[PDB]
Amino acid sequence: AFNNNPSSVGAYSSGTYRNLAQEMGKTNIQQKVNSTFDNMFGYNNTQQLYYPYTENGVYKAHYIKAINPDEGDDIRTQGQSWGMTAAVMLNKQEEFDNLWRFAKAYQKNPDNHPDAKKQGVYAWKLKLNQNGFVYKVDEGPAPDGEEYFAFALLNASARWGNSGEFNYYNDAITMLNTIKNKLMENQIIRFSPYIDNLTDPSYHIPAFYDYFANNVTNQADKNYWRQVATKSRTLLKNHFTKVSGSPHWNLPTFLSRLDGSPVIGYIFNGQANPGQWYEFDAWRVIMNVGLDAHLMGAQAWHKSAVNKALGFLSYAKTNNSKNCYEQVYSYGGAQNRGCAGEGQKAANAVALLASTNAGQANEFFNEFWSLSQPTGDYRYYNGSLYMLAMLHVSGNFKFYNNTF
Ligand SMILES: O[C@@H]1[C@@H](O)[C@H](O[C@@H]2CO[C@@H](O[C@@H]3CO[C@H](O)[C@H](O)[C@H]3O)[C@H](O)[C@H]2O)OC[C@H]1O
Repeated sequence: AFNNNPSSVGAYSSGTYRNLAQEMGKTNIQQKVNSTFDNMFGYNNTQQLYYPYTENGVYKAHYIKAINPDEGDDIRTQGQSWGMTAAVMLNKQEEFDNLWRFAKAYQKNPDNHPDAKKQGVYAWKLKLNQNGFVYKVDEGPAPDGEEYFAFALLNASARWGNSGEFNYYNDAITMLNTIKNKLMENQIIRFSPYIDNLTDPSYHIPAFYDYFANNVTNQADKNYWRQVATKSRTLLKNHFTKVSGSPHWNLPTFLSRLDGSPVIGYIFNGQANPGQWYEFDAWRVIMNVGLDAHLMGAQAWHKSAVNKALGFLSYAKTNNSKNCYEQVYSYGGAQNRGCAGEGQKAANAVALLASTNAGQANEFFNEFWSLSQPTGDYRYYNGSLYMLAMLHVSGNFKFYNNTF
């Protein structure tokens, strides 16, 4: 049965990881997790997201392909870093290494880049040109990419050691210093090096920062990352307070001020969507809350964030002509951007790790568990989140500490 009283002691501390699928009475859980990875990282061109990159017939590395029928396929640090995270959780070293080789070679901006704000950060968008060779479309970072790179690399070091192709640990510490120096403002993760007083709630994963703190060696950096963790919880707490009730109706948003205030409308040239939209980025917020509750312990704010968000979506479904909750809401209003897909349902399943409502849990978990693995033109985002969710709900998303 669903544990509707999640511990205030996290799995990171106790070493006790929940198996949510097991709680929900599912069978063949590990088989399903394994097949999910095999399909995503298999040459089937169906669920597949993991693709080899070759140059003049010579194998180089692998990437997660951000398939895009609307603007053309591209390659993203977000998907790359998620791919590495999935690989390390399942002990898939070759897949990890092939993805990390790619990121280091092709996504990393040179340390002597003329723009100091871009030095050593990871170019968020690559494409293959008309001749099949990789190039940077946009050299600017998407800082949740770097966050997951650091997380994945620290775990790779812990699991596999540092004497092979990669010194994962050294790569991880380099990544952390890059986040600290290039991608932070007042110890809150930036949306952009070029904009101040701006964060993206979906980038906040407080448990990662606690993990970072326990895996650096020097006192100053240990304290630095623990402070980042506390400030992130505060940011998320503040954001959820501000979105509670009218006018945001309990869903977190795309963009936020450093005090947790949703960004209203457009604020910069190039902005994809209004700041106050619960859209594609925002899907991940309660997933992250569930992650943090599971790993670092469930507090009152975790439960309130998730219970109220899932509560809204359940309500929104009853007031939808298609009997679904939708992908995009603004001020509690449906924006007609389609019924929830696999990735959103996956994000919402992980959120259940902070839920205290067995009824909610039953509905949201079964909607996710009944899905087939994403295929087709929109599987990049849905498939990536689906993979992460499968790990989270099977007790496979673990923190592996390094030893000193
Ligand atoms: O990098 C991430 C992007 O990959 C992400 O892109 C959005 C993914 O979802 C698309 O909408 C699909 C439309 O068709 C169906 O309804 C699918 O279920 C949807 O996923 C959007 O068009 C893309 O913009 O955005 C978030 C970003 O972090």
